[PDB]
Amino acid sequence: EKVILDWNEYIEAARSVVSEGCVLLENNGTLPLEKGAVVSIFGRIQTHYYKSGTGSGGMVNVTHVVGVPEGLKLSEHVTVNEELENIYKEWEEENPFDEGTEPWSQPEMELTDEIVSNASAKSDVAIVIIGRTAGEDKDFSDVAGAYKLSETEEDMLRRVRKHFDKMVVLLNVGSLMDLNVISEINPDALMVIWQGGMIGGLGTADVLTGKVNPSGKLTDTIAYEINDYPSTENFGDPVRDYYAEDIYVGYRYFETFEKSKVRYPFGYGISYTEFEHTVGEFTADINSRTFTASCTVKNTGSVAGKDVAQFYVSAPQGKLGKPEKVLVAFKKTGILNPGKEEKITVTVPFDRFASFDDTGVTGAESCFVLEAGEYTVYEGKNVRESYKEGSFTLEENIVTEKLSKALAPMESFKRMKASENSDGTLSVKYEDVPVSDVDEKKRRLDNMPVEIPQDFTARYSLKDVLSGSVDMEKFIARLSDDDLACIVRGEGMGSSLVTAGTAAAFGGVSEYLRKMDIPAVCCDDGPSGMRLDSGATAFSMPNGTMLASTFNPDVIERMYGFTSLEMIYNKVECLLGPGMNIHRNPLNGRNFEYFSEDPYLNGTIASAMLKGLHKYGSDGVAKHFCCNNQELGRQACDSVVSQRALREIYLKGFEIAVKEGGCKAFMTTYAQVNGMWTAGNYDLNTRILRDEWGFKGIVMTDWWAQVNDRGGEPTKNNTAAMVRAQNDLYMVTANAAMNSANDNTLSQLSEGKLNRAELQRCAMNICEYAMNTMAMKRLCRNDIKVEIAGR
Ligand SMILES: OC[C@H]1O[C@@H](O)[C@H](O)[C@@H](O)[C@@H]1O
Repeated sequence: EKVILDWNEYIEAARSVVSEGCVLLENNGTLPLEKGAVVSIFGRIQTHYYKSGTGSGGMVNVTHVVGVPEGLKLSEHVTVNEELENIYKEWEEENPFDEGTEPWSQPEMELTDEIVSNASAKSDVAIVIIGRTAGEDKDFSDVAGAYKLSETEEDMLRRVRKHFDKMVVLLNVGSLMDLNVISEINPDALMVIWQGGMIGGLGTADVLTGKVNPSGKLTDTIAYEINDYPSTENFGDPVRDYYAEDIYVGYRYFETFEKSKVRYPFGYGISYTEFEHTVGEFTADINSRTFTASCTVKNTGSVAGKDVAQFYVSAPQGKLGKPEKVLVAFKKTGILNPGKEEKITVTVPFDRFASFDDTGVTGAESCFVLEAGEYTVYEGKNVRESYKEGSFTLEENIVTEKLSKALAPMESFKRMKASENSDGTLSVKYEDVPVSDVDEKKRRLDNMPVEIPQDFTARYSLKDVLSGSVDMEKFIARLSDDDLACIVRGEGMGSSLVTAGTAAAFGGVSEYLRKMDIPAVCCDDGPSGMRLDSGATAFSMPNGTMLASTFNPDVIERMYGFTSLEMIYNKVECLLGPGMNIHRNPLNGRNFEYFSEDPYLNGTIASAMLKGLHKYGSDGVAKHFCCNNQELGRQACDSVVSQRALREIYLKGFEIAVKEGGCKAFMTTYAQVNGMWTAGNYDLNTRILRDEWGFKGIVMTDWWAQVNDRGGEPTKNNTAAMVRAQNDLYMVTANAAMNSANDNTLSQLSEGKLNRAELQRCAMNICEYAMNTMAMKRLCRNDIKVEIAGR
C-alpha cells in the first residue's frame, strides 16, 4: 500500500486550525480590515513570528515561517506600509534577534513621534504585535518583559493609540499575558493569535482580512490580577506546592466564589457577527445515567460565521460542596450565513459531572457519586453567559463508579471548601484533607502478577503472537533475565536503531531482542511537530493552546491525520504528545503546549489529536502523567494534592484520552506527586491507569528522570522501583544492551526485591505495543509507503 501525503492539503488543514484558534477579545468594527487598506505594522517581533514555544516541543526545523506581515501581503486584501517595514528591518540589523536558552521576549524598538506620525499619515490602520514565548524549565514571571508589557512596549502602544484612530493589537504569545495596561490604552480591536506554527501568518491573515470570521474561544479564565488566581498562593515554590484550591481550579473557583474578579470568562470569544442561543428540548434518563439537551444557535448579524454552544451542569452542593458550573459538552456550529441557524443536541453521561468522595461523607468513599438534590443544566456562549436549559432532581445518591483509595496525600493540609452562607451565596472556607491510610507494600504484594516459567528452547517470534499463532505468554517465556533487563531500557537520544535526531528507540534494543522480531520503535518530540535534531525539516503546527481554542475536535483530528502520514514517512512511531497537564496557573512556562484549565476540554482535545495520529497507524504519548503544572524545581518538586482534585481535575483528562482517545502510551514526570516520584508510583501507573481505567499500553519515564521508592533517595538508575510500579520504559540510556546507566534491575532481582513476574509484565506491555506499530509492519513488509507530493 502506497499513500500520498499532499503538502498543500496539510498546509490547508493547519491553516484551518490557525483561523479557528485565534481568539478575538474586543472589536468596534475596525476588524475585519477593509479591502485595499494600507496597514502600518508595529512591534519588532513582526519580523520573527513566534511559531512555537521553547524547549522539546519547540524545536521543529522549517524552511520558511510565514509571519503576519507576509500573511497580509499574500492575502492581496491589504498592503503593508513599506517605509515602516524598512525602519524595523534597518533597526534590527543594529539590534539583532536574541537567540540565547532563548528569552521570553525581544527588546522593543523605541518609537518617536516622527515615525508614528509619519506612519499614520500614509496608512489607514495600525497593527501592533506583542510577542512572547516561553516553555520548558523556566516559569513565566509577573514582570515587565514576561507577563507584563515592557516599558518600551507600553510606550509603543500609547503612541500608536494617540496617532491612529484605527488600532489593532495582536498577541503572538504562547500563553496569555497581562491585559490590564493594554485594556486601559484601549485599542479598537484585540486578538490573541497564539503561536500558529510555520503557516501561522496565513491563517491569521485569513481572520484579519475577514476571509474567515474568527470563532476561537478562551480555554482559561482571565482574571484582573495574578493574585486573583486561587493557585497563586500555592504556586512557584521549587520544593513543595499544596494544591489548596483543590477542585476549585480556574472557572470552578471564579464562577463559584469570585465572579467580579473575571475580565474574560472560560469559553469567551467573539466574532464579526452576533449569535443568539435559544434553549430547546431537555430530557433526562436516570436509568441510563444520561441527559439530552438541545438548543438552536442563530446568526443574528450580517456576516457568515461559526459559534460554539457550551453546556454546563450545576450540581447540588450536598456534603462535598461543588463548583457552580462544570463543562460537560460543547459543539461548534458549521458556518452559518446571516439569519440562518443550527440545532445542536448533546447526550451527556452522568460521569461528566460526578464528584469523587475522598472523605466518606456521602456514604461512598473512593467513589464517583452524584449526591442527592437538583441538577441544573445550562447552555451558552461561555460559562458566565450560560442560561438554564433544564433540571432534574435525585432523591438519593447515585454511585457512578466504585474506585479505590489511590495516590492519596501523605501529609495533612487545608483545602478550599464551598460553604453555603446564610443568604445562599457561596464562600471559601478551609477543611483538613485526610491523610492516606494505604499500606503500599501490601497492595503491591496482594496484586503481584504470576511469573511465566522461562523456556529458552522456544523459538517463537513476535510475528507468531501478532498472527494469533501463540499466546503472548508463550512468547515472553523466551526472554532471559538479560533480555528482560534490557527491554525496559529506552535508548537515546539519537540512537542508531531509528531515524537520526529523534528522542528514543525502544523494544528491539539488543541483537537478542531484534532476533525475536521485536522491532526498534522510534519516539520523537513533539506536540507541535517532529523535532529532528539532525536538522531535517518537518511540519511545524500550531501550539496546543491554539488547538484547544478551536473548540473543534474535527479540525484538530483532520490536521493530525496528515501528521500520521508524515510520521510514517520519517519512520517515527510515537509522537511525544499531547502535552495535556491542566492550566493550574497562568505563569506555568509550558502552558503553550497544554490545552486548558478544564479537564473535559483537555481530554476531548487530546483525544482528537490522538485520533488524527491513529488514522494511518501512528501514535501519540500522553504526557506528563501527572501534575507537572510548574516548571520551576520540576526535578525535585512535590505536588501535594487531594484524591478528589486528582480524580476530577488532574487525572480526568488523561482518563478521557484513554477511554475516548484510545491512548496506549503515557509519559510520567520529572517530579513528585504526594511524596514520591511518579515513575515509581504504583497507584498511578498500575492501580489507576491499568486496573481502574483499563489502559492497555506502555508507560515511559520522562528523559533522564529520577526514580525512587517512597522515603528513599532519588536516582537516574532505580529501574527496579520503576518496574515495580509498572512504568515499563526508562528513557533513556546511551546503550541499552550494555546497561550504560548501571541500573539495579538484575541486582534487585537477585535479592528478591524485584520479582521476575513484574519484569515480564512490562516486557509483555512493550511487546504488545511494539507489534501493532508501523515498525513491526516494516519487519512484516506490509507497512504503508508514503510519498510527499505538492512541493
Ligand atoms: O525530549 C524528550 C522529553 O524531554 C523532556 O525534557 C520533556 O519534559 C518531555 O516533554 C520530552 O518529551
